[PDB]
Amino acid sequence: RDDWRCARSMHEFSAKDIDGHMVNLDKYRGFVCIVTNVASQXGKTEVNYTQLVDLHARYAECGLRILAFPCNQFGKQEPGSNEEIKEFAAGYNVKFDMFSKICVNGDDAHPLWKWMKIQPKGKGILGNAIKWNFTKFLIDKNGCVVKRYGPMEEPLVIEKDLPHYFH
Ligand SMILES: [Cl-]
Ligand SMILES: [Cl-]
Repeated sequence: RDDWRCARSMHEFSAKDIDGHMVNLDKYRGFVCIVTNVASQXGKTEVNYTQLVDLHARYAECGLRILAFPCNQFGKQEPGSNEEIKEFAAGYNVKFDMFSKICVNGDDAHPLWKWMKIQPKGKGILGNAIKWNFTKFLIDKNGCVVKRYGPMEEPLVIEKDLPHYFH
């Protein structure tokens, strides 16, 4: 239903993918997901893309999925078009799911991001707003937020928190 104020799961939202196609996020029902805001011109771009690609390579077979949302709200570090961003991600051998560029803060924020930020495990250390590029949310198979990791936490720190069976 796309209403951040009433939704109980990620699975109630839709989002436009980087190719311009609407995706119902209920396709992720049953899968553990990392949802993250990305940028191409951030100091931590390289380590985030490389480690997200590595996590996906090793855990896709267990059901790990990664949803990457480009966002230009942090130092204008995602200025390119969706087609440019798709090409950029392809240079990292990204095989996870790239979305069209969004806002993550303010009234124009994508509803999924409004929702994630208010979940009990979606709070940041110093409040809910997304602070910079490459915040990550871990989402369980039921579409609930389990943990949040900030811009300074490289993606491999999430590895520890994946289900034991993955390992
Ligand atoms: Cl996948
Ligand atoms: Cl914070």
